[PDB]
Amino acid sequence: GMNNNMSLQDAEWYWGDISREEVNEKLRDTADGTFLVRDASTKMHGDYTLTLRKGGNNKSIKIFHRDGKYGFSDSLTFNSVVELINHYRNESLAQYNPKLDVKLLYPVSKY
Repeated sequence: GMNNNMSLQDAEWYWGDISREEVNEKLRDTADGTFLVRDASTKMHGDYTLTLRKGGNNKSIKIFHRDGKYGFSDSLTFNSVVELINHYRNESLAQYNPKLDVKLLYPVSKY
């Protein structure tokens, strides 16, 4: 069973550029529970940062562009453009808690 696993383009929204068309429009059309990494400009707000709605409000776990850095906003500087997008925590019930959880079921596929 020779299975050659090229493990990127895994996340459903993944252009490199999804802003307003999902951040504002799927906030209104699917309500709450929707994973989407948002391409804002550098002097504006979160420049390709992780955004989702989770029981009403916005649970944004990465902050700003900063290379693309996995874990939390402290002293690391850099990591990836797949660990930040979807790896155990960034597209799962395991984002907050896998047994308790809230709302996270509608990732916006190529939009």
